[PDB]
Amino acid sequence: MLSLDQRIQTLAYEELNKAVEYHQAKAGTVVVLDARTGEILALANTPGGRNRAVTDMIEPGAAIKPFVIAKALDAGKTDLNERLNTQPYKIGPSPVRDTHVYPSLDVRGIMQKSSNVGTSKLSARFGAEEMYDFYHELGIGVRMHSGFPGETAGLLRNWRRWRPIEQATMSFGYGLQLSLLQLARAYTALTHDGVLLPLSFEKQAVAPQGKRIFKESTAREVRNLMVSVTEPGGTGTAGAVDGFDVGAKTGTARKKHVATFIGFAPAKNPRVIVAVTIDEPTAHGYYGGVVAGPPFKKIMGGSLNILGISPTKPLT
Repeated sequence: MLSLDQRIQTLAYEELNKAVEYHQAKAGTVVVLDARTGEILALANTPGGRNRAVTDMIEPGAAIKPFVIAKALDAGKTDLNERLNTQPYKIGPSPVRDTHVYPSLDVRGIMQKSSNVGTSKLSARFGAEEMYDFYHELGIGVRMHSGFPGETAGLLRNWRRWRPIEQATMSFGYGLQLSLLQLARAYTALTHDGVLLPLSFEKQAVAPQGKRIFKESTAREVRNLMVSVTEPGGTGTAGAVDGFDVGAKTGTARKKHVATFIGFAPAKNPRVIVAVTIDEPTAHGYYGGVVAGPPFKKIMGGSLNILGISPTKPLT
């Protein structure tokens, strides 16, 4: 039988539409996954021309940063105590900067404040070929074979053509591309304790055999870091869900802007992944947290409710 949950599908499409209209956007997409099995619970596109979750590739922006941070932790290139100099810099003429100047951040801060500088410095501790293989094993550039026509493979440029500035910008999500379904898939490596799942349109009695990408301890620490994104001081507080700890990342691509919000809950033992992108918002903000956060919040909270997941902390 199909994995789609019609209750979540309806909830996803309605909230997506509210957001796209309210922000006077061109389009929008939602993916909802079972965080433990990878089955696809919901897939919503508006307007309903094509399956943009599968056909349209986007630059993930900051939504890629957790994987770089996870890889740096996993390989022992950093730890939870290091404070990195996160002053903006240039490589040749090209700047690498954050929205604010943070003189130093630890890894939690790099996640919480979404530091392009900190993430690029962690990525630079790896060679281009290593980082290329890592992005490829996350599935970037690898077709999903979903069976929808026009399905995209995404874009992963051959590592031999990378300039050093390009490795840096890929680490915070520019210069590589993937569909929203590919991005949601990558997040199963974080929610399923380091094991990337293949995804499925059929119900899974047990989590299928995946592929380990991170140690379990790495994945668990990274999930805890991502909760700071939705707590005060983080960039994605608009995606907080009452009664739950939500690990998330928010991002803004450039096209004009594409606002993205992706997250999972309960963060400690995830049940659901919700990924929202809003194409070309023109009203009431353009950042991922402001535009895609609110629909994420509604779709996640409703999905947890529909699925009978009780809150882990008192409601406020």
